Amino acid sequence: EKRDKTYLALNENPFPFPEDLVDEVFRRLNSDALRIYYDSPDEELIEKILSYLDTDFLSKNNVSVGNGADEIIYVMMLMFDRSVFFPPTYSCYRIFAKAVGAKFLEVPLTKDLRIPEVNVGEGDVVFIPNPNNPTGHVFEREEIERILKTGAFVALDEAYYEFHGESYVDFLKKYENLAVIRTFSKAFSLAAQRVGYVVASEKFIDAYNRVRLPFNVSYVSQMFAKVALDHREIFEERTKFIVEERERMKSALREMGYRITDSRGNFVFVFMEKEEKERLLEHLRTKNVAVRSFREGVRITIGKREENDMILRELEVF
Amino acid sequence: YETEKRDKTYLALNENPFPFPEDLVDEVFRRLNSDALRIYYDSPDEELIEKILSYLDTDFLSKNNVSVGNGADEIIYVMMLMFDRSVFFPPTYSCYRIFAKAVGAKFLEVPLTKDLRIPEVNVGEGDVVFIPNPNNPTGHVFEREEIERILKTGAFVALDEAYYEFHGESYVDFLKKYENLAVIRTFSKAFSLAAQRVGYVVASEKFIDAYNRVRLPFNVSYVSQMFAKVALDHREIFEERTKFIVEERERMKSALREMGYRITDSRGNFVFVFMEKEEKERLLEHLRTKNVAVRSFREGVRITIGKREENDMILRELEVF
Repeated sequence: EKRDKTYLALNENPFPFPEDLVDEVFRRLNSDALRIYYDSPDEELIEKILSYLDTDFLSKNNVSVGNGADEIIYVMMLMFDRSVFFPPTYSCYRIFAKAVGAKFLEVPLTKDLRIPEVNVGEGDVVFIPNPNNPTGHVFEREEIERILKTGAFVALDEAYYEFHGESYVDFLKKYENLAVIRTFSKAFSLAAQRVGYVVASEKFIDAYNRVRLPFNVSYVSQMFAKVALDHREIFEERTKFIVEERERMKSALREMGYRITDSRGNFVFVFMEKEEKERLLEHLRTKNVAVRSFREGVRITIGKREENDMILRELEVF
Repeated sequence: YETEKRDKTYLALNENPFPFPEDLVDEVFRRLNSDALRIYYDSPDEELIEKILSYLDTDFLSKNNVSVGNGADEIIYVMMLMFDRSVFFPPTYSCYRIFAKAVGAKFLEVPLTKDLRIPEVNVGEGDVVFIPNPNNPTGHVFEREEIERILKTGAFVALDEAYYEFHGESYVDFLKKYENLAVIRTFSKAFSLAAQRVGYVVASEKFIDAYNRVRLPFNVSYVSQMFAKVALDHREIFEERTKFIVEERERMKSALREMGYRITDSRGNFVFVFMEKEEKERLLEHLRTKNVAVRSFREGVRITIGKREENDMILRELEVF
């Protein structure tokens, strides 16, 4: 419960799915297909995905799909002896591994938000959300190779790719124990239609395809992803801003005297308080505002310009 | 890719013979709020699960005894993740063994009697016995006492009612006495909505409680629920398609019996015809010859009920044998 319009606690894109494309979806959907068991990754869908990644080596067999980016996570943890992530990370990593009955190990990130040091090992799968959530910061070239080199299978959660220039999807030219997970939930405003895709070695995809549900991505959902991909410039325009807006109020918070993460996502992270923030959380609530409460600060999602200025205003009267 | 078999006449996946009501498609997109797509729509819809109850038509069931999944499959899937051991009896739904392995759960397969009866297996609490009913692929129906038996052992019963619409009854009114039971349904067969993956679980508030704690939070898409919702608000249309199919079935069974074939009392949207291998295969290559696909099983073939003209065709072929 509770969403009284001004909600910035789930990294949801502020803009609704373009009405235009909504009309192009079923002006393309056959009412006769709805009755059969529609091919999970659509042969067309993958092709358009390949173009999106715009690489010169991967093919059809290096890409698969999942009911939201969540399913890829959920299933991977089922196919590895142990899942290891580094808090502060995606709160679900913990929830999922606990529901799957999987073996996991949480190792706190360094005070500098650097990757910790611990075991390694083939048979393990370590999740590295990059840019990280909720901090939003980015991991350096080396830190990822560090784990890759241990033999352990790394799972790069690049859900916030769009809001950050590059993605290490080129490590697939040199590593087989890697996988790049992504989604349309944030940059394409399709969070409601659950559509995610992973990218790895051919050995992993079918290995993956054998564990995931046979038909996990609906016919209609699959259309939205294709439609959205053929009008990506539209969304690549919505991003330019979210970034301009983000990196704008970041300077605004640094001004108000707040300590923030060098977030590179569709959100900003205001640090450290707790009973100061558990306080401002009470302040924002009487203002219908809603951010994401964490340990070591709160994470706020970049909404519309009015919502953005909102945050700053209410954040200075504190 | 397993479904690479899509021929002019496909009756191998128990799919519905007609496309989703055209008009009804324009209604799901009529009440489709564009601003919802950008958000994480609530797992089950308050309205959706409101409708289901309506459908379920009962007095004891409440918004808490029901839940949804990405198609009946995910319900089975997560279920094998909750219990220590799953127990099913072949011939049964093929994905029970596939998912059990995939997920990595401990299973036990115990063959049904020669009379399609559930044998006595000392199962008990901690185990989850899957019992599709009507069964797949025989399509036969198990008796009250047959299920209530296992139920009294302590074991959990996953009564898969994926073919309820084609069979009058349902053991939903069992939750009144038992809690170690859960009924599973789907919109894929009766509502030509198999491409939108939507299913629902009916069980004790304590079970739904757990389940929801194991399934992905946002497993059913906004539009998917939308399709299920409008579909339910016009069930009438579908009730008719179901009427047709069962009639088209019983008709098909009688024609087959007369032809001297050994069939089952299928109460689903398909017919099962036993065939002694070396004669069965001739039939397959003969059908694959006439561009016809039917699911092949150990004891015979499962023929899905299609459009009037398709069924008539099937009857014509099985006659020349």
